[PDB]
Amino acid sequence: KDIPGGCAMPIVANWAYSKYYTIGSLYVSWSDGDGITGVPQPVEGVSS
Amino acid sequence: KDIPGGCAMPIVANWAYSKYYTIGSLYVSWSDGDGITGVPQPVEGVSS
Repeated sequence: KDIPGGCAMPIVANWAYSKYYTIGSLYVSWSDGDGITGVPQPVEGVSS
Repeated sequence: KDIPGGCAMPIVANWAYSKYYTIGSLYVSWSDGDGITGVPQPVEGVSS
């Protein structure tokens, strides 16, 4: 749902790249920090 | 409640500075002007 003072993103659909219809999607707000970090590799565990 | 084209502020709660949970609060929008002015002193009246 909506988050106060936060960015949002839209998902849209195309019919042969001729119709564009958006949908309210992904309200996201964020604080900056060094603790959280996105990792591309899906596997995460006790490994070397 | 929300005000169109206006800033908003969040109130949050902390459990021993370990959990942060915000609440949609104080939608405020404003025009600039010289009439209204915030005064720190609570007492306001006919005084010198």
